[PDB]
Amino acid sequence: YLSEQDFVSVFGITRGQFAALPGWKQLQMKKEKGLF
Repeated sequence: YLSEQDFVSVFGITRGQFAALPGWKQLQMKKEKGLF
């Protein structure tokens, strides 16, 4: 619910590194910005 760049600003990572991180850590971060 935030542009891939705005995401990087809020997430503190890159689109590249995120796509490399485990699918769980990915979904975890998405949900964490929400409420887990």
